[PDB]
Amino acid sequence: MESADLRALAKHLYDSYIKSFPLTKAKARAILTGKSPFVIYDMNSLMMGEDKIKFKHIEVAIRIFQGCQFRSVEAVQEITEYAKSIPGFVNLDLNDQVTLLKYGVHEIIYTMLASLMNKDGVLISEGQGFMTREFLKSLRKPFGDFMEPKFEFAVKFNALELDDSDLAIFIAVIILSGDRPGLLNVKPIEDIQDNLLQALELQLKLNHPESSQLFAKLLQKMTDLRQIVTEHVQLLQVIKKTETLHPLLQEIYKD
Amino acid sequence: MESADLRALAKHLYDSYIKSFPLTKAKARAILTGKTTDKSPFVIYDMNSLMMGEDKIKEVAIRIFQGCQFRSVEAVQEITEYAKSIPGFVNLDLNDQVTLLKYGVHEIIYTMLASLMNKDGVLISEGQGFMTREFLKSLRKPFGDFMEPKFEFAVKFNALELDDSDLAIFIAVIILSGDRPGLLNVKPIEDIQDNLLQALELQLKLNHPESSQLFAKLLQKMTDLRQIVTEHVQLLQVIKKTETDMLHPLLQEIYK
Ligand SMILES: COc1cc(COc2cc(C(=O)O)ccc2-c2nn(C(=O)c3c(Cl)cccc3C(F)(F)F)c3ccc(Cl)cc23)cc(OC)c1
Ligand SMILES: COc1cc(COc2cc(C(=O)O)ccc2-c2nn(C(=O)c3c(Cl)cccc3C(F)(F)F)c3ccc(Cl)cc23)cc(OC)c1
Repeated sequence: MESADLRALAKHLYDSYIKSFPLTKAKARAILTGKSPFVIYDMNSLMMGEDKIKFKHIEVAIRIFQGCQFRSVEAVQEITEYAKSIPGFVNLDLNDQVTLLKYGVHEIIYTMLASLMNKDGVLISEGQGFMTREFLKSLRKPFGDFMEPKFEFAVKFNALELDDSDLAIFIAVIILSGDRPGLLNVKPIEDIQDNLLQALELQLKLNHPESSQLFAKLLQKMTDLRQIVTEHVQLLQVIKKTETLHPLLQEIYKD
Repeated sequence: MESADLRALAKHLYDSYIKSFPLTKAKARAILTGKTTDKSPFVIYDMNSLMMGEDKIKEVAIRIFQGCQFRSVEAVQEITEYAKSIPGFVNLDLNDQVTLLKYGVHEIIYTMLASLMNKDGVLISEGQGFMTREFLKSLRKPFGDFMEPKFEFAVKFNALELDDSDLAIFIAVIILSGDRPGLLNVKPIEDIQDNLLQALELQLKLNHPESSQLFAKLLQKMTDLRQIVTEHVQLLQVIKKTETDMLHPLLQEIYK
């Protein structure tokens, strides 16, 4: 509705995003730009890194892969809590709430991973570690090709130069997608997303006055996310199908 | 912890329990206590009705036993999804997550099995069926003694008259037990349980105001289940020594 109302909606989402996510993009950027993390750049520094920082995840490539999984499962919970703060979400049909989270979390994880990345690597363990891109890119069998597309996405995504207040609204828009399979009541979902989209458009105008058609460009990225997530789940399928784990542990990571 | 925060924890757990478990106690009671033309189960009380039931919905004792196992495996899956929603669980050491599930799932299954039960039998196939206590109690060799202790517990547990919003918190409390064998970091688990216990205590006072010392009574039940689970695995052990030709990989790993 009114501009005052969209601004209030943007502020509400920002305040909630700050409480929901441990490491903001602003904090990550301060770290990546040297403005201090333990650096993992090869096999020996990896072994020291587990010695040094307290990894809760514990072949080298598998351990790293298991580390991605562990953090993603935490991210899913963090995003799930975030969604409850999106005005109207908790009033949706419970099955639709589940459906929106089920298909949304992977796109949001990918999006938010870009905040922890630059062209040279990725922050881990709330910023205590930094794993270099070239070291990840050089892992064996399929694992190297599993890590690198995330960086290829993140470098393009980061050229938009979004900040946390932009991302708080963007994340909400992805959750409130009325085309997820199996939704029971599309209408209030699109009505919410319509509101979030108005708030994002106003947010990008005020926060990036010089950035022409940034709204449109961000929407284009949101579409990309669908196919890159689909290729991700396909690679996830094969790595799980070949490189075997306890049944209880496998059940934790089934989703 | 502040009341508003404990109430918020109760709503989060209740909402997540509804999302993770397809047949709630509220639905089970609606089916069992009827009033219904649409929710009424087909009743299995003997061999003939069993054979008709398969039409409607490998000695009987084995078929029934494998039917439990399949369902118990699904329950494990449901319980694992539930646990991931308990605030703080997925942030624990991965080995401890596995350990909490390994020792927790059986106690929760029995707990939730009570919801599908009355003194006369148990709902099956998401409530389409109802198998009588006496028919199970009469199965052969050890299988007859295998079903009956579930009923003995359930009759005592159901007298507490808990509803699903209570059970959601109770179930979480069970998972977050810092005394499971082999845990590496007891303290953060105990810290989660402290909050869950505070939340259970407020939930039970508000939701059962006239039910004196229900918190204490509910905790006493949580201890029993530990031995009731032991009697189950001790029975299970013998079946393995007897029925050499028969467990799901998930159930196999949970045991030992
Ligand atoms: C402790 O040890 C570590 C820790 C990490 C940290 O990673 C991440 C951190 C965050 C965060 O904090 O917000 C978010 C996503 C990742 C990550 N996920 N991932 C997947 O594959 C993935 C994705 Cl995108 C989406 C859904 C599911 C999955 C998964 F389930 F299948 F995992 C990555 C692949 C490559 C990279 Cl570089 C990062 C991620 C990374 C690490 O090694 C690189 C080791
Ligand atoms: C479709 O066909 C059916 C279906 C059932 C349905 O049962 C159950 C349903 C549920 C549920 O839906 O949440 C939960 C537990 C049981 C059940 N398990 N069980 C075991 O023994 C057992 C247990 Cl507890 C734990 C681990 C492993 C096992 C097992 F692997 F070793 F089995 C029971 C023993 C007696 C009773 Cl009465 C119920 C259960 C029951 C049925 O016959 C009774 C036939």
